[PDB]
Amino acid sequence: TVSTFIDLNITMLEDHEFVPLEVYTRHEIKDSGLLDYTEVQRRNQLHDLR
Amino acid sequence: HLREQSRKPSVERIKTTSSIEFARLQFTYNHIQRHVNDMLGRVAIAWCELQNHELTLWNEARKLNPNAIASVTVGRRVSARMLGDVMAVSTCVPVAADNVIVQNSMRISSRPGACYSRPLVSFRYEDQGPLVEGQLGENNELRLTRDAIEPCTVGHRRYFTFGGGYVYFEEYAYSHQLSRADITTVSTFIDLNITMLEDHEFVPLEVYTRHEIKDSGLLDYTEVQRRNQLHDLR
Amino acid sequence: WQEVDEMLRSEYGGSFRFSSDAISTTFTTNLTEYPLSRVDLGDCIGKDARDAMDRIFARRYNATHIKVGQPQYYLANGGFLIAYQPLLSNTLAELYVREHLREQSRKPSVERIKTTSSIEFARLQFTYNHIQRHVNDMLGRVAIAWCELQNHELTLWNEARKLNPNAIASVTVGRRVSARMLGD
Ligand SMILES: *[C@@H]1O[C@H](CO)[C@@H](O[C@@H]2O[C@H](CO)[C@@H](O)[C@H](O)[C@H]2NC(C)=O)[C@H](O)[C@H]1NC(C)=O
Ligand SMILES: *[C@@H]1O[C@H](CO)[C@@H](O[C@@H]2O[C@H](CO)[C@@H](O)[C@H](O)[C@H]2NC(C)=O)[C@H](O)[C@H]1NC(C)=O
Ligand SMILES: *[C@@H]1O[C@H](CO)[C@@H](O)[C@H](O)[C@H]1NC(C)=O
Repeated sequence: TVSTFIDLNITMLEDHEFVPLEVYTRHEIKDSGLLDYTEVQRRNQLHDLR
Repeated sequence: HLREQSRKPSVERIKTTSSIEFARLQFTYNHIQRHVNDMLGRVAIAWCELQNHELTLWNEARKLNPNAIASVTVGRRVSARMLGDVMAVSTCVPVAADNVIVQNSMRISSRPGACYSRPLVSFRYEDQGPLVEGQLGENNELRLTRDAIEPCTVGHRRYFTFGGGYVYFEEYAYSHQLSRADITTVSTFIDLNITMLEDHEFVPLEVYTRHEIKDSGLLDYTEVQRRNQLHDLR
Repeated sequence: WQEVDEMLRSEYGGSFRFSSDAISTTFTTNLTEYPLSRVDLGDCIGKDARDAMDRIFARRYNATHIKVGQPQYYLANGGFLIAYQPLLSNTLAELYVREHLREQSRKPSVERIKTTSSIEFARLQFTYNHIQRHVNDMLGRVAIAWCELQNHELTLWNEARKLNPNAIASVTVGRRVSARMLGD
C-alpha cells in the first residue's frame, strides 16, 4: 500500500498541578528577630507568681 | 440536588499559606492549556478530514496520468498503469544529464510534410556505452519510440522541459536552451507563516525586601536592647 | 530548603537550567560550579546535601540509573544554592565514559550568599518555558505538514490545467485569462 495522505501529529498539552511553595514562612520571619518583644514580656512578668 | 447532598460526610486549627500565587498560576495554566488544546485538536480533526476528501481527487488524477501520480505516491520515478481497479508500477532507469543530446531539427527529411511533434534526443546509459535514439517526453522522460509526429505548420513555437530547464524550438528548428529563471512564474501554493515564540527570561522582582520590612518598625527592639546594654562597659 | 528528586539540568545559551516538575520551578545558573569553599561557615551544606541525595537515590533510582560523578553545587540567580547529582539510566549506559568526564569538567576570601524572598519568578519562568515549548512544537509540525501538502497538490494541478487551462490559469494568475499548452 502507498498513501496519498500527509501525516500530522498533535498531542494535547498534559495537565500540570502547581503545589504551594514558600521560600520563608511568616513564622520564620517572626523568628528572624533576635528578641520577640512579646515573648520576653510574657516570660518576665511571671517572676512574682513563679 | 441529591448529588450535592451526597458530599456532607477532636479539634484542629487550620493553617493557611501566605502565598496565593500557586493557585493563580494553576488558573492561568489551566485556562491557556484548555484553549490551545481545543484549537489544536480542531486543526488535527479538520486536516484528517481533508486527506480523505482529496483521495477522491487522486483516483481520477491517477487515471489521467499514472506515471506522475505513482511517481509521487511511491517516492521514486516509476511507470504505472491500471490493471482493472489496481495499479501496476516498475522502477525506471536514471540517466546522467551530460549523457543526453537534443537534436537540431524537428523535421524528418525522409518524408517531407511530417515533422516530429516533440524534440527527439540521443543518449547513453554508461559513460562508455552505446548511443540510443529516442524522443523527449514530459518531465525529462526519454521515450524510445519516435511515433510522436505532426503535420508541419507555420507558426510553430514550442518550449519543452529539458534537464533542469527548458529547450526552445521555433518553426521545428532548434532555437536554444533556456533555464527556469527567464519565464514569469505563477504559483499554486498558499502561503502560511509560522515563527516560533521566542525565549523570555524572568528576572527576580520584589516590591519590598524583608530588610525594608524589618526597618519599617520605628523601633527594632533588639537593636535598642543591644545598644542600651553597653552603658557600663562604655 | 527544597529536596528535589527529579531535577532536569538542560544547558543552553551559556546557562544551566534546573527544572523541577515537582515543585514547578526553573533555576538559572552559570555553567561552572559554585565552590563550597567560599561559603562562610557552611559544612551543613555539603553534609545535608550528600545525606539527602544518598537517601533520594536509595529510595527511587537504585535499580534504573547510575551515579555520574560526585555532587556539584551551582549558584542559581535569586541567590539559591543547588546541590546536584547527575545520573544516567541503564538504557544507554554506553555513554558513561563521556558524560562522567563532562560532569567532572565543571569543578573549577569568604562571602554570605543572600537569597531572595520570592520564588515566583522561577515558577513563572518554568510555566512559560513549558507552554512555549509545547505550542512552538505543535505549530512547527503544522508548518511542516502544510508545506508538504502544497508540493503534493502541485501534481494534481498539472493534470487539472491539462484538462481546463482557462480556469486553472484564471485562478493561478489572478484574473480571467485564456491559456493553452505550448508543449510543456
Ligand atoms: C506522535 O506524538 C509523539 C511526538 O510528538 C510521539 O509520542 C512519543 O514518542 C516518544 C519517542 O519519540 C515515546 O517515547 C513516547 O512514548 C511517545 N508518547 C509520548 C506521550 O511522549 C509519537 O511517536 C508520534 N507519532 C509517531 C508516529 O511518531
Ligand atoms: C513571516 O514572519 C513575520 C510575520 O509574522 C515577518 O517577520 C517580521 O516582519 C517585520 C515587519 O512586518 C520585520 O520588521 C521583522 O524583521 C520580521 N521578523 C521578525 C522576527 O519580526 C515576516 O515578514 C513574515 N514573512 C513575510 C513574507 O512577510
Ligand atoms: C555568572 O558569570 C557572570 C560573569 O562573570 C557574573 O557576572 C554573574 O554574576 C555569574 N552568575 C552567577 C555566578 O550566578
